[PDB]
Amino acid sequence: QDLSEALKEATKEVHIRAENSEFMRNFQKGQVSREGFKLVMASLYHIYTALEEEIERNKQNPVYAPLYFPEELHRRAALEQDMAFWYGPHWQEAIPYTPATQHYVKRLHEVGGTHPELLVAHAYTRYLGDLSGGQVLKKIAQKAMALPSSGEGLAFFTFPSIDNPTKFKQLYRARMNTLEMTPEVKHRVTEEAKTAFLLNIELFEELQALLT
Ligand code: HEM
Repeated sequence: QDLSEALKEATKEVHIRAENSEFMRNFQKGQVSREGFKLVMASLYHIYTALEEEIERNKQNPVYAPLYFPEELHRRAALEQDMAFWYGPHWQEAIPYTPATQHYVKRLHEVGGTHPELLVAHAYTRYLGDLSGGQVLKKIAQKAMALPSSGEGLAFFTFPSIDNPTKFKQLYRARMNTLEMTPEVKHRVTEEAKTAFLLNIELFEELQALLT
């Protein structure tokens, strides 16, 4: 069984739970406000910063290298633009760093520094989602908060280097299938993907509570 199919199969159940989280459920209803949106994007800023730091650390490592797509996928730069938009010129010392966000970042550094063969699970979970449901969320956000079609405030959801998200995802899945695979690595990569999804769910549950 190809890794791409193993991952989709392994995370299909938890994905349902994730997309139905209270925060996401509200977001999908169009019920999303500046306060809540700023909290989640600031949290993603920290998460992608950690993820991409570990990707750079392991860019030449065979267990990840085939999936090294900084130009097409990396979100750090985009998130910095969004942080300046939502939090202003000095967003650096204004943005929050919640406990659940810190927990996610902690696991990312553990994986990147100690278990790099599992990094693919984290890139898969975040990037492929951004190119899927994230695109629907972008449209909901624009309508709900009156964000311009020009993109300001939603740079994170925009991929100027990817003409067709659907085609790119197919390319990415194919590339994941070229990674050196053994039963041990395949088993743990799918388990780590489940963990990645749980870290996201816990983040959303935390943000929803903070807003409430
Ligand atoms: C806001 C609720 C969400 C919606 C509407 C949604 C919807 C979708 C849709 C329609 C697909 C299928 C795309 C395809 O076949 O190419 C998809 C795939 C995916 N989503 Fe979500 N999603 C949501 C939340 C999430 C969350 C919270 C995560 C985890 C950070 C996530 C990660 C993924 C991943 C990793 C895939 C790719 C699965 C695969 O092809 O193997 N999604 N999502």
